[PDB]
Amino acid sequence: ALRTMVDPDTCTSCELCYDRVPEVYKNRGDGIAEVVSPGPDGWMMVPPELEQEVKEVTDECPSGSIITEEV
Ligand code: SF4
Repeated sequence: ALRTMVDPDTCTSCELCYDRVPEVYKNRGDGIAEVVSPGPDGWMMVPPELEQEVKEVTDECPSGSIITEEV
């Protein structure tokens, strides 16, 4: 399965991730991206139909702020 998070420390608020994949990411309020549904650790499990989309924005994020991994 796939899980993803956003590092707010490095996000440049380019709006790419939560414009492309609103199912996974959202504008936290001030332009910084955040997963729509994080756990205590901050990770969000990605629905299988959204895996390829999540992997794409992970590579496309200009600031390397999106962290994604297989679990
Ligand atoms: S794509 Fe990266 S830099 Fe752009 S809003 Fe999302 S996390 Fe921030």
